Amino acid sequence: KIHAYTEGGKPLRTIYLPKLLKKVFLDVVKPNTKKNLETCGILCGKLRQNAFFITHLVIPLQEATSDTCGTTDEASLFEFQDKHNLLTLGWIHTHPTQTCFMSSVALHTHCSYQLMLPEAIAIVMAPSKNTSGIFRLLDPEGLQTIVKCRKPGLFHPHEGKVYTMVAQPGHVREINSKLQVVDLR
Ligand SMILES: [Zn+2]
Repeated sequence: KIHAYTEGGKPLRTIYLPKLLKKVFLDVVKPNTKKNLETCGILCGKLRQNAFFITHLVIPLQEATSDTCGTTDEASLFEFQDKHNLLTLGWIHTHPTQTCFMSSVALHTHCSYQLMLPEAIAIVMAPSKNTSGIFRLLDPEGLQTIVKCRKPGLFHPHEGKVYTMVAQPGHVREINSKLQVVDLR
């Protein structure tokens, strides 16, 4: 039915995302959005038959401003995932006031995830704008740009096109399946 490919011609296995996830993530983190604070989550799941299914939304121990968010204890994130045999399939964070786009920070974070898993996706929610997006870096050219990048500075620019929206429903298909939310905060 569906074969998705990167810019470099490598095949991408399908990721099945619960349609409820986006909505549910906004629900659980709504208090921070109120206080104009970003929140991040991890999309976790399993590989069955050359396709990935997102089964858990994990909210890690974190810190945030209206501009940023970041994990503060990846050790217990690891232990949880290791204990329950859960793959890191991507991640999600909010833009309480902003438009829907991948920031410099997000691109640097996601680059590493996508190198470790070419299908890895970054979801960004913009509640205030009532828009959301599912993104990934161009592969190989965007990954290359961010890998070589050594600019200090949280909101610095990059030159050239670096990321793109994931094509749905080819790479990511939103379905009608279960979801556990694990809040580690
Ligand atoms: Zn950079």
